[PDB]
Amino acid sequence: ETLNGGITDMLTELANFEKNVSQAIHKYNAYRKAASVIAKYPHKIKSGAEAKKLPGVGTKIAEKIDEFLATGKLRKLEKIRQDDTSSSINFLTRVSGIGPSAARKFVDEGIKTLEDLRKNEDKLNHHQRIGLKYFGDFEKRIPREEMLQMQDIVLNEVKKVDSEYIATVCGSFRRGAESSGDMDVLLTHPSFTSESKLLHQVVEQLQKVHFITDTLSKGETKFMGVCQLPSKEYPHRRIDIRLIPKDQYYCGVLYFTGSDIFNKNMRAHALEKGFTINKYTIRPLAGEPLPVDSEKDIFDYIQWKYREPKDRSE
DNA sequence: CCGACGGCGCATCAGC
DNA sequence: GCTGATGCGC
DNA sequence: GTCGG
Ligand code: NA
Ligand code: NA
Repeated sequence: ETLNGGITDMLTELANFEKNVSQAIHKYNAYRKAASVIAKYPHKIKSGAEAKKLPGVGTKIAEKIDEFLATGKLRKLEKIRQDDTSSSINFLTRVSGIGPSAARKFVDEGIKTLEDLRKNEDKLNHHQRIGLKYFGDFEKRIPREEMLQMQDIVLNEVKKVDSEYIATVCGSFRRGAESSGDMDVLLTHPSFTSESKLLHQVVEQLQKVHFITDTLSKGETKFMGVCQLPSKEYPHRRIDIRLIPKDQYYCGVLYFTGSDIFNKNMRAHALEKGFTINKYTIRPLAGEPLPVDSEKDIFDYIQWKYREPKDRSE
């Protein structure tokens, strides 16, 4: 972090302002991509020209790096931080359910703080009210030990509903991360295929044992909500539950396990072998989806040795 | 030069 | 009432 | 904002 952390922080902050204030999602991801490539660069950057050599770093970011290296700051960033309107809009987006559009509209009518939000509940939708309620909790990390306890409850209640369900907790947790941002559960059932109330019954049971406390959104295939471990008080946590057809399950498991870089790498290697891999299916290049009965079958199609989630960092 | 860049489920808005 | 668009999160 | 057709 001592290497280029000042630079990566700069780029991340620039990314947020492009997304939240300028509403320029592609510049946001552009800055994120540059922040990422620099964070992995194993040398202390001495000039913008040096950084320019990295994929994702272009002329403008090189110039910004040069300014930061010679001054220790960015004039535009300094001004942006001081701007009451831009900083308020940017801050409100930290509330789950409040995006750039809602944030801008709130600030336009003088609603700029959590306090302003708290006294204007009528102007918030259901999601936003929940995001406001658990503002602090949602920004907390989840230690692996708690994630394990959360997994214990999910797997137990799911099997209690129907022992033929298959549930897999994915995300960085499955790769063995020491902490998580949330819990992502992938769910399937032999009766659910692409050719032919499964989710509801699982959510219902998890609510019954007081694990799930709130609901952000819920349909026939995707639940997004809030959960909390029983106290022997634990912070409330974000949990998503996805119902996926059996024939698409393991492609989904692979995708949502990650990492993002590993997925990009696995898709690239797949393309050179004559296959295309998305989150749903794998198809020869696109023809019809190939039968997939496990994660390993995906690796075998692309002539890869089966990679354990632990080693899917890159 | 200039278009692509994560794609889609759900909630809610815009409009008929 | 509906269909389609938009916002949002991931 | 950067990349590449
Ligand atoms: Na570059
Ligand atoms: Na938000």
